[PDB]
Amino acid sequence: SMIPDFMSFTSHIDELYESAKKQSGGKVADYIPQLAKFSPDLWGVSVCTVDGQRHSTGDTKVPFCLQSCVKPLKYAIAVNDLGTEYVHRYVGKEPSGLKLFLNEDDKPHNPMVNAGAIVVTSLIKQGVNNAEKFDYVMQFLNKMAGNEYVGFSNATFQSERESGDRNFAIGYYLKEKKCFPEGTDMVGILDFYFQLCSIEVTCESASVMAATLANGGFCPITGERVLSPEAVRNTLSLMHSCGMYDFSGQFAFHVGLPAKSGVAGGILLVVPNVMGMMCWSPPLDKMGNSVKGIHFCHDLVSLCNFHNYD
Amino acid sequence: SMIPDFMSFTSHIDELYESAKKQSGGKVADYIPQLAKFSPDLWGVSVCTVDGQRHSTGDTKVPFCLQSCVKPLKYAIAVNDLGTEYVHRYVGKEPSGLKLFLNEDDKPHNPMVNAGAIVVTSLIKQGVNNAEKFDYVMQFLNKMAGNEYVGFSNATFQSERESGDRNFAIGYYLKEKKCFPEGTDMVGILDFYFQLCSIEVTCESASVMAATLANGGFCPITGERVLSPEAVRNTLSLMHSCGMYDFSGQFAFHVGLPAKSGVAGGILLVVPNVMGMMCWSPPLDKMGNSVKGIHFCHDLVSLCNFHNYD
Amino acid sequence: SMIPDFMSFTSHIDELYESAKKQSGGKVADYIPQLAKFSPDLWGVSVCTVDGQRHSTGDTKVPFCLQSCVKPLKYAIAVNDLGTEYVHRYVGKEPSGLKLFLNEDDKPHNPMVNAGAIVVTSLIKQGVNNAEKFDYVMQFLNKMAGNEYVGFSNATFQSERESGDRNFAIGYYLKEKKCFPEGTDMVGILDFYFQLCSIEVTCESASVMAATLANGGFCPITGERVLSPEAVRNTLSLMHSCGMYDFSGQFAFHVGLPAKSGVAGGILLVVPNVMGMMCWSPPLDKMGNSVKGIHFCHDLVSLCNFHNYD
Amino acid sequence: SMIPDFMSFTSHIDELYESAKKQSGGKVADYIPQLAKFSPDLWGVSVCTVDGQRHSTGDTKVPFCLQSCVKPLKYAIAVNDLGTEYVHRYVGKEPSGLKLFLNEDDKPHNPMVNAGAIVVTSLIKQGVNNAEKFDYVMQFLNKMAGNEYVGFSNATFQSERESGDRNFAIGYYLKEKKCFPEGTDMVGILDFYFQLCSIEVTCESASVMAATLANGGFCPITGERVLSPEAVRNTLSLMHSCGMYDFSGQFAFHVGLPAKSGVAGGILLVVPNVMGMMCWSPPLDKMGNSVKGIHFCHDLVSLCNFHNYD
Ligand SMILES: NC(=O)CC[C@H](N)C(=O)O
Ligand SMILES: NC(=O)CC[C@H](N)C(=O)O
Ligand SMILES: NC(=O)CC[C@H](N)C(=O)O
Ligand SMILES: NC(=O)CC[C@H](N)C(=O)O
Repeated sequence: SMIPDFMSFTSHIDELYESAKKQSGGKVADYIPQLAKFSPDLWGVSVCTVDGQRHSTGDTKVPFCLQSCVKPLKYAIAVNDLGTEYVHRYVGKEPSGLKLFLNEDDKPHNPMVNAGAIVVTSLIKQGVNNAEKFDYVMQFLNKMAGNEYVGFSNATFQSERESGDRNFAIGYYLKEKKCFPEGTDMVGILDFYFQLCSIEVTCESASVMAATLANGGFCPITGERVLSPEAVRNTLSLMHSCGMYDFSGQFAFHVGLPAKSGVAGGILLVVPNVMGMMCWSPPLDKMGNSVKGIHFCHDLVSLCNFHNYD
Repeated sequence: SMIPDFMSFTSHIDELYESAKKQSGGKVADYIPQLAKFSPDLWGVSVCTVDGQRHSTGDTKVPFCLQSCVKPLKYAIAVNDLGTEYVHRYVGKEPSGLKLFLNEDDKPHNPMVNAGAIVVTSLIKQGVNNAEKFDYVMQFLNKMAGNEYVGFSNATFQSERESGDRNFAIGYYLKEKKCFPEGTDMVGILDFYFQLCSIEVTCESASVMAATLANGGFCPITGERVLSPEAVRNTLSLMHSCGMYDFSGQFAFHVGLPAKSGVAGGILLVVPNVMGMMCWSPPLDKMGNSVKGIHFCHDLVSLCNFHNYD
Repeated sequence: SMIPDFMSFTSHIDELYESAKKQSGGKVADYIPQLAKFSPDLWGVSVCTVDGQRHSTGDTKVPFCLQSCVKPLKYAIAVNDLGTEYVHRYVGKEPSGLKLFLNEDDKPHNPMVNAGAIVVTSLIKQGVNNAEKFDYVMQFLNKMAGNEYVGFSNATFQSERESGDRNFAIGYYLKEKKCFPEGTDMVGILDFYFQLCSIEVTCESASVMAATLANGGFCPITGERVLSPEAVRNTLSLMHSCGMYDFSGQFAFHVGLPAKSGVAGGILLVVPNVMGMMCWSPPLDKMGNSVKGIHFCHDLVSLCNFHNYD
Repeated sequence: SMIPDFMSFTSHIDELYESAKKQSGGKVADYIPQLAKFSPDLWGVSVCTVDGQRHSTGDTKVPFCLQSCVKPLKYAIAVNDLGTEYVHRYVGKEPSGLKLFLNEDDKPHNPMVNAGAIVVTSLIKQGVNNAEKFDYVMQFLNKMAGNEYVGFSNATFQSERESGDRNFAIGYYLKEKKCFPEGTDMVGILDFYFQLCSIEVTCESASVMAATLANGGFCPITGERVLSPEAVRNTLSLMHSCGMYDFSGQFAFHVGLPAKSGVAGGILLVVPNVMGMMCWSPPLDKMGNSVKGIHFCHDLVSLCNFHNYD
């Protein structure tokens, strides 16, 4: 709908891509070597419509870690297998202000912040071991990606775990406040958490995952039903209000599209009933969002009138 | 679009209306006599589609004060006459946490909280006197309402002003933090603010105002352009995230529609490109939102799949 | 006690005075002209022992406004005429963190912050008019000063009132939270508050007031009982923990003496059962405390072992 | 000084002891079995003057864990071996408001809160192993106690460590914020921390430790110099403002004596240049302070005029 000529739309994406390219500011994350390795010049943009029409430009086949971009995905999985009610007995449904803490009900504010993602992680495939849990999610991500590139970075995982003092603090804190389900191995969940953060994708395979969320839960390149409508709706609501760290407020105001950024430089973008996208460029701004990515998103909406309330 | 039979849709509204009616909980605001006067049993619901199709049920012709429901409206007017950039040099674009204060830039968090509404009020028709300012806005509201009922409550105004110690505190505070434009008569602005809060409407005339916002700024019963597209988009974004007091987060999550509640018991609802609505029922919940109104909104979305991300 | 030779003690004060003099940093308050007028070079130090032995050095006879230095004094008066229990039904007994707000009981944190001082001001000589109230306190201050210099600055008063937007905000806020006694004219109390802030003294007359607090409530140069033992004890406790704005914590730690600073550059110091002091020097530091004054206080304690726990 | 007849003073202590006894309210800590074991009726009070005069009443020989009562003690040790400047490059010097966090300089607010105690613990006898560290402190406590009862509770230690999720969260958090000295084994420090909390004493041996702090750092029953004057002064200042959890403000106001309470029900009290005391009674109030202990302290000051500013 509302394209209506993909061919010409593609020309405008390449133009926006070229415009963003000139934006060289930002700093590449360096709290671990696996992130510092990256070149500030890498810049890719992949699109995947609700039909299955594709289009890439730039470094769209270089693997990078999802990092926080995986948060909305595992949240979607949890809702899908447990439903809205159960999942939210453990995590909130809205944004907070700026810090490590819980809301008035002693629950993480939402699934998009670390504390929430950690709790969400303790809800998935409970009972089985980490290997089975990890495998189960990889299964899911493959279906969301229509079987395209979905790898894993052991180096990232090892570095994330060995330097995640803050996530461990959050871990013990949540355990103290009784935020996990009965009989949870907190340290085991953090391990699972670090692993999920280390899953690798490319702009191309990620854009398909986004397209699945944009297509009411159906993978546009296989037609298969991956996530329940409830799961997709919840995920998009939270991506709309809590997906860009502290820039979420302004992003929702000026762009108005469900999105989720990651420290690796990615930005999982969704245009409901239209397309899925993945912008990637290592240099991040003060807010922690890909500089070229944010610039691109602004241009995209101020060109194709995609804003939620346009 | 997506109705497609108004006749049958109307039958479902009356059913939802009847269901909400059974909800008798809540307390009628009583900080001033003009609000305490109201009967907890008053309950009206008016709809006005993007075409101009109407439908009411219940006490839809009993005048009541807009109160906070006027906030998105005057914000729309300001953006319309001054543009996004200017207006936001004075007020934020996002929700806050729970208190009287400003954000990191010493500006009210958004136009939907008192401090913000007060600042927005100081931007409209600057220079002229209060009588001209008030008249100017009444002009605007008449156009938004397609000339339907738009009155004024002097009793409310007098009570609001004589008992608004908190708004006066906010007033002096904003003056101290230099939040108003050069040469602003703060006390005069609060007066204007109290007056705007006292403007009266009925569910029927209000639903038309909502319909105008739902119709990209065009009044659906006169076809006239009232607000600029920019103004409408900004207003809806802020209504989506900051329109239900502290219930905004959950409302956005479970209902996902731009809305604004008032202490008088009203709820200005908007379904983009579809219809405008006004629910009214004096009994409010702990959050300050009309009990019958909130119940109705939940049912409406969980029936007609109107949620922003359905 | 523990002097034991005033003559030699005096020599060390002059030496400390000379050392502080070299400290030229700081900025003179300038939010109103009456404060900006002052020369950064003014520097006086007056002592008044528990006996009545005096000693001055520097600009000890130039009148300056008490400003916040009057807070502990009016608090003392209130306790004296109403007792600990009554006064504290309206104001707290301890320091807070960094902002305009009340504690868990909706009361100002303590008498040393503006909100608290304003509430304390509404408790004194209730019923009578401002002229009688003002006169009553002047009476008290004369007795505390042993009839030495106690004037008034109308220019300061007029400027304080015409530019005190923040105090007015606090005023309306306290009125809203019902922090004043039944039937209080809030605006009248702020007026009284501004007047009290405008009372003038000299280092010499102020040091006698301090000496009275140091002498269990007896003016050391007239022997008269001015304040009740209860009043003096409460005042000193609060001066020890809340008398130096945000520097109170560190002052209590490194100096350990009851004290109260003012924006005029004064520092009302008290050495229990030994002496009273008044340091004055317009240039203030980031914390709002007289630079030469703070330097002097540190030296005084690190020389005569006057620290509360030495 | 100011007794002047110990014999008669003792009679008044026994009377205060008897009065407190009637206070049966409170709840015995039960987060671990070692604390829940205790009888709510246990109640002892031991005094040890600056001379060496002793006096006990009640259950003064039943061993109990210092718990937080050890905080001022290890702080004293650190200052003693490292001096004020070094120790405070890691921890603050003042009270905070109500939560897990650091001050504007990313340091624990003070040595009396957990985060601070943990950091202080990482400063003592750096380099050596835990066994040597633990032994070193036991040495110190023996000297402070004049060789009286100083034991250890392995059961408490084991329970403290196996259930201290919050302290572990604080641990990882401090490590993340770089609050420990270079090359610190955080987990090893928490272990040391739990051990220190498990050291046992009796009211009698503890009162001697308090007496040492009251005697400028000299153990009143051996005459030996245990702590440096600097160490003692710093410790008392912090005990005066941060020793009673959230009741510190009011304690400082109404009692005005350096003190430190513990979850075991103890209250290490100090009357500078007069005596040391240890009150013990398992039942704690909402604030976490021994009910009989707080009652006793109030009576003691309102009888013997011991308040800092009496
Ligand atoms: N994308 C992110 O911000 C995640 C960063 C890091 N892996 C964490 O979990 O804290
Ligand atoms: N609807 C509202 O909550 C407004 C209440 C009141 N008139 C105010 O401005 O504070
Ligand atoms: N000494 C002071 O800080 C007082 C300043 C000013 N008169 C006020 O009351 O706010
Ligand atoms: N006395 C106390 O409050 C200490 C309790 C516990 N051992 C802790 O360190 O948290």
